[PDB]
Amino acid sequence: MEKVQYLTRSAIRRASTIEMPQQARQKLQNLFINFCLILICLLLICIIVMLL
Amino acid sequence: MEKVQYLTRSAIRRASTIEMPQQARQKLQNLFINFCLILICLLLICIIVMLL
Amino acid sequence: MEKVQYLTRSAIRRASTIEMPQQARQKLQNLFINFCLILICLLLICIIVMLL
Amino acid sequence: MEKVQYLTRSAIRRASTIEMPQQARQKLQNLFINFCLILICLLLICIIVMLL
Amino acid sequence: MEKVQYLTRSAIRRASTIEMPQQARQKLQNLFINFCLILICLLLICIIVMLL
Repeated sequence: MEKVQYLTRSAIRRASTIEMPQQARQKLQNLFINFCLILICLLLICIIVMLL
Repeated sequence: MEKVQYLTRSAIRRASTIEMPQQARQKLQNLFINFCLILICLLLICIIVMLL
Repeated sequence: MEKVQYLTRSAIRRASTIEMPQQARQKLQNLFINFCLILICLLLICIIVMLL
Repeated sequence: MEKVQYLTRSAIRRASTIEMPQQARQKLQNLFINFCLILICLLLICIIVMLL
Repeated sequence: MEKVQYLTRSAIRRASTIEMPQQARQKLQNLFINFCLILICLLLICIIVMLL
């Protein structure tokens, strides 16, 4: 191998300044974007409800 | 093989906490983003219509 | 081959419920996102113009 | 080769209806998205400044 | 090798007009998008607070 041990070791070395179960990081970025859009939705609606 | 059986098995094991036909997950993330933009569009327009 | 004929056939089979020249689908997703941002721009500006 | 000449030729053939230095296209899509978010930021702020 | 030296050299040559620690560029694009969504959130909320 060597190539894998070098890649995995490179990550663990540069990721020593993080505290997440990995899955959270990936799921967060994607799920967040989607959630954000939905959030902006309900938001604009609220503003309108106030204008009425 | 072995590499495939390991990858596919790894997914089915970590995806046991989900209930979607796969296609929905992928199509949702992409289609949603696009739909969100359109949604924010009509939204800002509505707000303006109220200000008039 | 076999691998290609299987992949291409898998798409044509699952894409039988679509009606686009392919290029439109790809260009739309990307171009749309970009266009959406621009759209939200001019939108917020319009709202402000009304508040003045 | 043959595979490369076919891929590169396929692009130049389908990209004959474009006028950009390539780098602009890529940098634009990414930089634009980022810029758009910033733009929407200052925008919402402006609206608020008017409400005050 | 040759292929690597050509790729890495091609980047350093086209990236001579930049001043970032690399990691910042990648982390910025992703983290920014996410941050932007959150930003637009608190923004719409502020506007509403003013309408009340």
